[PDB]
Amino acid sequence: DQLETLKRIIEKSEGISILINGEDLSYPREVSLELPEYVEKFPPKASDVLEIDPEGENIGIDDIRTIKDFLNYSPELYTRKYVIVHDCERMTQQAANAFLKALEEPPEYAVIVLNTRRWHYLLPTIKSRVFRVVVNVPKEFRDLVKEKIGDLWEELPLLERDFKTALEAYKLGAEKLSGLMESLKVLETEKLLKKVLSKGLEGYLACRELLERFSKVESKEFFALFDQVTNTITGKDAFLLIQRLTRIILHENTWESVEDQKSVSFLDSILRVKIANLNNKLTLMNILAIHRERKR
Ligand code: NA
Repeated sequence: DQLETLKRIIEKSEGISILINGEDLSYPREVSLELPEYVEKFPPKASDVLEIDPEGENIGIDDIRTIKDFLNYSPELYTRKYVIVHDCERMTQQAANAFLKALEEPPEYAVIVLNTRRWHYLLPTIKSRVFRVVVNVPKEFRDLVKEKIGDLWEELPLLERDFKTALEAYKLGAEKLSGLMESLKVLETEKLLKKVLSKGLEGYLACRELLERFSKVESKEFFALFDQVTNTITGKDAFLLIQRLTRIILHENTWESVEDQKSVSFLDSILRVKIANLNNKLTLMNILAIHRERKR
């Protein structure tokens, strides 16, 4: 339904800039990625679709130059050439400025697919030149995954807000999902730490498993586990683990008490702190202790 509406808009366009907008963590990105093949009914060769998604928190003017060079040539197999820019609010002022001509008047054969979850974060100059499209993960999809994985859906709260991870769970099915959870349960701590920073499902399950170890390790051995984790995961990796664990601790616990309100306020605050202003080990210790004691 969504993809079909876009397809029609695209087929009667002589160049178009679209912004796929949604509250889900990955649905805007996945809709963007599947769009070209949905319109063309053929899979994408690299000469016909370009994906822009830098590893950091900024999309610079250099990324915009890349896009502009790519758009100057015709597609090989496809009718149209596609550019996908994930989480486009990351564009710098120079990047946005440099992208106005191509965005307002893209080549007749071009489709620029930007995506974000924050429409108002974009400069009015981007908003003025892009056809906005709000996307929502349909109810039927949730009912479809719940029915495939059963009780595991309520046991994994992230799935309701991360479409792609919910889709990986749906592809594995009940037995393999339960089997993956058990494989991580028996895995050695050194090996488990190599997965806590992975993308998607396996990273989420590894994070859940590491938290459970901090929650259940015998009192005498808690700091031994903590030292082993903090000696392996440091700097930016530690900041990333803090962020991920804070999200899991927040979303996978209930907070009714007055004492809980102090803990929630602390957990909520961590999410908004920049890497330069946080003590990693002290923060990790506190979130894990919060979680461990909440579970007790
Ligand atoms: Na999709």
